[PDB]
Amino acid sequence: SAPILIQGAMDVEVETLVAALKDKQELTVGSWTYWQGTLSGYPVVVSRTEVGLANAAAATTLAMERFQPRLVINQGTAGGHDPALHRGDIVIGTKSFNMGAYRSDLTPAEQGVDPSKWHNFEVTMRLRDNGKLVEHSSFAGDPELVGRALGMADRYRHGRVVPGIIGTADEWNRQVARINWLHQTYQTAAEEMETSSAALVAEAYKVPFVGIRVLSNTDLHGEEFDPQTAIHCQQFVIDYAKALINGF
Amino acid sequence: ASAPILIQGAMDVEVETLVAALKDKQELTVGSWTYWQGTLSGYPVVVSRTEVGLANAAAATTLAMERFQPRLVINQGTAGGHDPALHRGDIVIGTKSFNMGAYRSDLTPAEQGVDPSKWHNFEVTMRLRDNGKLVEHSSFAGDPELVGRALGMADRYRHGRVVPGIIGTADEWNRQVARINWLHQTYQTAAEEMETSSAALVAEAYKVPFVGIRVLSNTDLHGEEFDPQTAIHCQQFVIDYAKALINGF
Ligand SMILES: Nc1ncnc2[nH]cnc12
Ligand SMILES: Nc1ncnc2[nH]cnc12
Repeated sequence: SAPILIQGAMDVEVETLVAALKDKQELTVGSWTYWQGTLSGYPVVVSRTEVGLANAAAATTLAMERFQPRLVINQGTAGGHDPALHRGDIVIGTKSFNMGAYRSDLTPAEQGVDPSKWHNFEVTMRLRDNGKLVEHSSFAGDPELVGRALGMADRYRHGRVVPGIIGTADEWNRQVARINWLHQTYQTAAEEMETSSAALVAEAYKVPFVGIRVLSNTDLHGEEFDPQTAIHCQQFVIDYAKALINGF
Repeated sequence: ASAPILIQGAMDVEVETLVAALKDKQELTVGSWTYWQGTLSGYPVVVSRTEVGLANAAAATTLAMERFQPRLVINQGTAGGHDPALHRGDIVIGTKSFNMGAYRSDLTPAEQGVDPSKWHNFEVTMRLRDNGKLVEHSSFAGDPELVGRALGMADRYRHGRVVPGIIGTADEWNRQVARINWLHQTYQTAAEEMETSSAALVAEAYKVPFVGIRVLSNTDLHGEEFDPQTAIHCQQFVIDYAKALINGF
């Protein structure tokens, strides 16, 4: 009877999920609200995480302690990094990673600032397991959960559903050259602000995880933020969760 | 039962001195996060090894809130200097901490390249809700009485100055001196590290008094490389500080 945990950061990313729940009970602890109910008769907890890595990790940890979920779906909006993708396309996270983690080598003031020399700082994703250090350069989406979403692609009617790499950072990048550099360096499909942080906590608790993100925008094609994409993503995720539940 | 003081450090070298000071210990690990529960001066204290970076700090802090319901949080450890006035061994008491790594930029076309001086602090990363209502934060103030106590104890620290300052938290280790200088000039940072504002965010959400206490382990402004002994010195000061709080309980 362990629930599916479904996450979104902002109100617009969870209200459709919350409306789908039957026999809802609301719980707020600290800054974080949860709605506990059922989908297709099976326990589901919807979590509004608030925004960014710290909020995502807090909200995920709190859900682990309170609800002991059997799997986590983290979803919401993202900005395009891959020029092949457009607003409305959905990325299923084959992996996510902390794209905002940076270490740089020593340079004197005279040499100025060059972000192209910065390195991904992997210690930010390092964990312990039974007390022993375990390195991580990314967090893989549970590959069966990833495959299921890809297999359901034709059920989403507002864009393509594709596998891709989710770059998580406390960032909203609109310098197109920076987006291009991040894509060329890390092969990112899209950027957002929670996935790898929630994924880190799910790895620590050994709970299967998948990130599902709709492109709400992409500056690679002059496509500005469309809030309706967040609703469409939740509709797909409800369908996805119901399919999982049909198999439980 | 008395609510414990929670004391945090990210790495082994930042907690082993704290752990050795506790009496009647037990050690609890959940997920990736270890806690040592014991007493200092007969009062309950929990020492937390948070692991490194903002996500880990927030998870470790949240888990401690749920398991232990602490009465206050001291987040401590090492940091890299941003203020040229400061040297390795100096301790910064966090008048405020903030998410220095949070970046938002206005639209620029590819031909204009990349310009980090145009990346502005992205405050939504510190926004919270209080009883369901959105509350903006551009930083988290250290509890001002906790901050004041640490400053009042400055001359009990045997290995450097104790100064108030702004702690810049990011998933970063900056060694481009021009970048350090820019961050200092833009945000008035004393030092940079990787946990404080994230732990502070969680403490604010739970309305638990918080203070960040950081020793400079290094600063590229003075060619001072990392010295692990600073972490031990910081823990010694924090033990003295915690015992003073306990004397008042
Ligand atoms: N471009 C973008 N960057 C970061 N977070 C986002 N959420 C939606 N679009 C985003
Ligand atoms: N310069 C530095 N930057 C980030 N974290 C640190 N921890 C110790 N020194 C540091």
